[PDB]
Amino acid sequence: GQGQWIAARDLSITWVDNPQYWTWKTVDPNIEVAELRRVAWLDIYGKIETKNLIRKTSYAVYLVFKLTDNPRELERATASLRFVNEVAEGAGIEGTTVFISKKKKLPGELGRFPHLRSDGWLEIKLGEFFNNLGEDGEVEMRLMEINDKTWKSGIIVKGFDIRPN
Amino acid sequence: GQGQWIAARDLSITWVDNPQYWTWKTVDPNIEVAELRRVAWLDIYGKIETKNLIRKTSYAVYLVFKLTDNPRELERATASLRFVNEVAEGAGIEGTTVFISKKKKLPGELGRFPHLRSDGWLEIKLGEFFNNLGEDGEVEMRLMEINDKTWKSGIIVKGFDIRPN
Ligand SMILES: [Zn+2]
Ligand SMILES: [Zn+2]
Ligand SMILES: [Zn+2]
Ligand SMILES: [Zn+2]
Ligand SMILES: [Zn+2]
Repeated sequence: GQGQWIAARDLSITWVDNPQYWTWKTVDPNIEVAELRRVAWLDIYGKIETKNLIRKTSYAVYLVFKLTDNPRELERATASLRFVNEVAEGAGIEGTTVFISKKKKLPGELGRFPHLRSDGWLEIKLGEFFNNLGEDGEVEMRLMEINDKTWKSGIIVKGFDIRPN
Repeated sequence: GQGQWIAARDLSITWVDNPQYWTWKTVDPNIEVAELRRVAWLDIYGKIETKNLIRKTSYAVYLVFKLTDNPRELERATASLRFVNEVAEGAGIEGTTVFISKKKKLPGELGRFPHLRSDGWLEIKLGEFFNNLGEDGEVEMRLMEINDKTWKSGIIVKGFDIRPN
């Protein structure tokens, strides 16, 4: 209907079923979240059908998460959002740089930073799209940091929030 | 439902005022357009302020163009659209691959292709953005092909069309 919610268990998260790299946990009120213990290939992916959404509406897609006390190597990451059918053959993941663990210290600092939601969780905008009549297919999005030389740690993934602007 | 038009003369097109590379011509109905003869650094750039647009409205930006008989090195190109204030320090253009001169052969082919307008010109969608309160600053968009080893040729630029979705 008016947007969509993707629980963490319905996102495609690389290595998420390996307790060495991710730790599944339940937090109040009885919601399952995936905490990142340590991983070098970070990829959190989700996909929706636009046919389900209210038409003639602009939608924003946010990754809802929290940070532990000691996050690592998550100052920046790559956010991507694109219509599946609009991806040209051979093109890679063509995303944008966003900030995750870095704090916006200057009022004039440029970039997309996370926002503290009313419910105490953080959210980072992955992208934006207009749903015309729900006939343009699937929309996919992800946040990733795949630097093989760094160990990412300290992000608690709750899910993707697709909301009307 | 009121949009904005940026004629080619008002766009920032590198090398466009050197006759060796671009040719300005008047065409029916008495409009000025820029025809690319040859260039290795193709960049068609425009920028608008959201404070002048209608609030609470989603906008799409389209490059309106035509092709000569023999376009060269323009099968694919890079489209970009982003809020100026959301560019992380040190990040590149961070665009997406679109098709310009390659025609869609089979219906199952993925990617963003141009299509014909009522005025006989082609247009390719460069991106979308939501104007909330007109306080998020400017939005910049461009189509570029900056492979130094290839001469791009055969595109005729009319301008950027900014239309509410
Ligand atoms: Zn699907
Ligand atoms: Zn680092
Ligand atoms: Zn894809
Ligand atoms: Zn808020
Ligand atoms: Zn169109």
